[PDB]
Amino acid sequence: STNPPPPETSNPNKPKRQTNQLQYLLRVVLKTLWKHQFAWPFQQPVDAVKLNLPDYYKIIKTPMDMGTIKKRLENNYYWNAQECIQDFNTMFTNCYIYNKPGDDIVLMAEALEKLFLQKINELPT
Ligand SMILES: Cc1noc2c1-c1ccccc1C(c1ccc(Cl)cc1)=NC2
Repeated sequence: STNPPPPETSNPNKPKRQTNQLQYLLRVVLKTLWKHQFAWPFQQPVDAVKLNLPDYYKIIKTPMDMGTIKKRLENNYYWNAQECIQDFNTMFTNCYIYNKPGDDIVLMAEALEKLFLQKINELPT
């Protein structure tokens, strides 16, 4: 019937900072992944109504996507890099939970996750 409201992308009462690692997570890691040929399913919240996946938000109770991440980064929502990295890992984990090995979407995630890991292996100070 409906989608849940999307995750918040601003919250005045949350502590936040710009750090060099967070600037890098947007400029390099996110904006690079974003251009990947497999990025599209992850660029916005799962529209379970459009996709006719009525079970999605029965199974996935902490939704996350790169559009939300992008907006959090642009709005300086995070206190540190680790908070953002945690949202990427929630996004990947959700994909692996809802789907099964060998599914096209899981292969897409696996690729993006490898790339993500490659890019965050070394961060700014
Ligand atoms: C993210 C996400 N996690 O689970 C799903 C998605 C998804 C999200 C947006 C559009 C299609 C899908 C799809 C999807 C299914 C097959 C392919 Cl070739 C691409 C996308 N599956 C459900």
